[PDB]
Amino acid sequence: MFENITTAPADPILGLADLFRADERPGKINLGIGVYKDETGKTPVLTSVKKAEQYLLENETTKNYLGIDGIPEFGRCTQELLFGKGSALINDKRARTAQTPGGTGALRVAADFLAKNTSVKRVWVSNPSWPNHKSVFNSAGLEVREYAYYDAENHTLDFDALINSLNEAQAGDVVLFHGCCHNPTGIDPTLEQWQTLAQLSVEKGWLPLFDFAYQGFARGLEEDAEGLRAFAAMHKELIVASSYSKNFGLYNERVGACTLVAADSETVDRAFSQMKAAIRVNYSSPPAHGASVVATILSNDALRAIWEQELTDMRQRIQRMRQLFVNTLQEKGANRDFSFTIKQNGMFFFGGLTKEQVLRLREEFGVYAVASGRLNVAGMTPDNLAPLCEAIVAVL
Amino acid sequence: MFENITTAPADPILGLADLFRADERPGKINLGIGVYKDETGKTPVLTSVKKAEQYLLENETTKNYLGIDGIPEFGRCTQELLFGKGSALINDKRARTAQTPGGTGALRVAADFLAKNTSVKRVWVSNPSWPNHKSVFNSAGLEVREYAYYDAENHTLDFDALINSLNEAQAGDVVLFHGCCHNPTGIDPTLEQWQTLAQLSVEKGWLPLFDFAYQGFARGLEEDAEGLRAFAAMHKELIVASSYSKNFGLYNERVGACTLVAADSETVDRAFSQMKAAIRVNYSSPPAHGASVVATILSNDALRAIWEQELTDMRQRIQRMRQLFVNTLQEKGANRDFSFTIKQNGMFFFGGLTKEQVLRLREEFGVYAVASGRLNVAGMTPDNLAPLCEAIVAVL
Ligand SMILES: *Cc1c(COP(=O)(O)O)cnc(C)c1O
Ligand SMILES: *Cc1c(COP(=O)(O)O)cnc(C)c1O
Repeated sequence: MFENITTAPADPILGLADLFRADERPGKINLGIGVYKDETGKTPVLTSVKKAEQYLLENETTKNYLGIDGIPEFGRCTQELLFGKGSALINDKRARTAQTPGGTGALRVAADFLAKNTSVKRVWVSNPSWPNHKSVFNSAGLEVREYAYYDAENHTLDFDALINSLNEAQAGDVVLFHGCCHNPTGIDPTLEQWQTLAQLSVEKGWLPLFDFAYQGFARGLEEDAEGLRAFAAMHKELIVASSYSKNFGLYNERVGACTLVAADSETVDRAFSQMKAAIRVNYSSPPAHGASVVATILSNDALRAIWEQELTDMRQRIQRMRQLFVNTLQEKGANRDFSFTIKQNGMFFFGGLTKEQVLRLREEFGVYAVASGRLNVAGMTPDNLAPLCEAIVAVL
Repeated sequence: MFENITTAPADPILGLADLFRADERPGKINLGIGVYKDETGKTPVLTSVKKAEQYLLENETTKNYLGIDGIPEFGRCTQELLFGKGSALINDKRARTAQTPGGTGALRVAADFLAKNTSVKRVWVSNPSWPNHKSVFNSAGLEVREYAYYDAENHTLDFDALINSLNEAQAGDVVLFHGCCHNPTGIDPTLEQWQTLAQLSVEKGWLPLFDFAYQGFARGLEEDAEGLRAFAAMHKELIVASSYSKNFGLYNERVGACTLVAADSETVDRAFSQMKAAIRVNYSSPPAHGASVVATILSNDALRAIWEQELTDMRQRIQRMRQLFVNTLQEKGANRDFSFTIKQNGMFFFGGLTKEQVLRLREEFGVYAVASGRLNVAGMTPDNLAPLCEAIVAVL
């Protein structure tokens, strides 16, 4: 039965891990997958997380199944983090949250839900966008269309082009937005541009779907959510797929959430029942450990204070490495100004390298990056910055 | 967009949890969902598990993403547990294992894989069978057909009827078998019946799919796998969806595995690449905690010895409660012989109650069981056995 199966194409991002591993050269530098690394080049477990795990080990008395939607406390803390402590959405009980295996899991659940229970047939994603967005929605049988976003010449958000392209989007179509720290461009809409998009979305009748995987890495927890909150103030319905992989450093514990918002509690409850149905036939119920840690931290004033500072330190180290990256490039004699990367939010640097330059950096220098030219700044350290820049200058 | 969504039907098993919770009557007894309970009526964390978690807390240095297929050690230990320490399948590298979010997750991955990469169009399940089997495969777009299995009059395996019904199954069809502790009948094929089924399957050209969620609860770890191993000795290809939820008491950590077997390593690798593709667009990579615990226990002689004894104690308490259940029924004056339940393997008692008797036990006595008449014996304790039996006798 498996004689004629074709070999699946490698993932453009996750597939780098296997290549980086096979490579046996000493000075190899991994700047691919978007995981945080400290000054030592390691991806440590946060202290707040380790303290929460200690707590769980000491107080957990059972591993009995969680409900389909997961830990209730986790859902409440998530909604407050997304919409604001005293949001009307929460008070009017218009939102339901399902704990999921990561933000990717959240996206898949959203996709299955839409495909089976609504008239949705098309999803619009930015150009360029996170590669797995097309793959996930296509798997659910939904077609994916792209809308203009990045101005490759000026390294900015081409708002006029964004508006023009989205006018081809029809009422009932889903439009996907990155909450903050757009992956891979690092360029986000200004608060006024978000407000304009919110208004346009209501009038055009689009169903907004936010992929919120970097809350806290642009400016701050609350600040990074203003675009989403601008949308939530005017929309009757919306879906949010968030992740705690990066801001809690819980990558492998698969911790995320899919939040559904409707006009009223009666409607969201009915709709959420079908979302639970979609979960039931996938993995049944979500993994407890990771989400337990998150709920424990967010609900304890002391632990939350430690975590928030750790998040702050992460964001600040990336920003520092960014300015240092640009400085070292000019010092090493780069024949191009990359100062535009200072305007980018998040962990990545994007827009200055071609596919061939990336391949050459890998083959000749052992520097690993995504074929699209996306570099993980969070993977840069004071120790590998010099050789990194010498390699880059060598391929320009 | 969500105005016309219909309320999804409640799950016949997982939905009991919500009903049992709403119930405020004092003496309510929960015998629904198949989770183990000790003499105290609690579902404790195994000691071997708690020791492994202590180990992880002390030695884990990162939460970085696992590969798509999970922890390699977890996969090796799983294959040895399934096929035997020195199996040819392992030596000839004909099997690949993907760590999944529970056995249900394993089933979904298998379903997506089959639907997208093979000519499979039909899956055969036993009558009666675990309800979520139909739901999971149907969700992937595969039709489900039933084959005769249980003899409701004699409370035994109707082998002749099984053979007759499966003759309508065509080459290229998938036939699903419960490794041991058939859910919900508790009636398994004898080793000779397994051998006969293995031979017939090869000649008919069926693709076997084993759901192995109770290894260790029938007779023992090795013994419970002889049926699967009989199949693995004659088949070129097969799929195994196993779970560690019950034998490790890790229900909410979602720990399972989907094992793929092919004629040779070259073929299984090609096929497994497409299985990884199916995972990639679902939840990306599996949750680490639960699987880490399992790998830690199985790979450490000391911890494994403690765990195996705990598994043994679990199996033995259920068997004891079974004989006590039958004894108390006759002592309380039941007007029917239920001694046939002694022949049943696993956590359940099945075949003696009608749908109405189950409803009445719930409404009038606060006793919760599955509408099909399946009772969780593992939920019976020396303290609730008396009132339980008085209620049952009252509805016969
Ligand atoms: C990290 C990320 C996610 C979700 O990641 P998970 O590891 O599955 O939680 C989703 N979308 C984008 C754009 C991301 O960067
Ligand atoms: C328990 C069980 C499973 C899998 O359960 P998970 O909790 O998802 O690991 C699968 N099939 C049957 C018949 C089961 O009893």
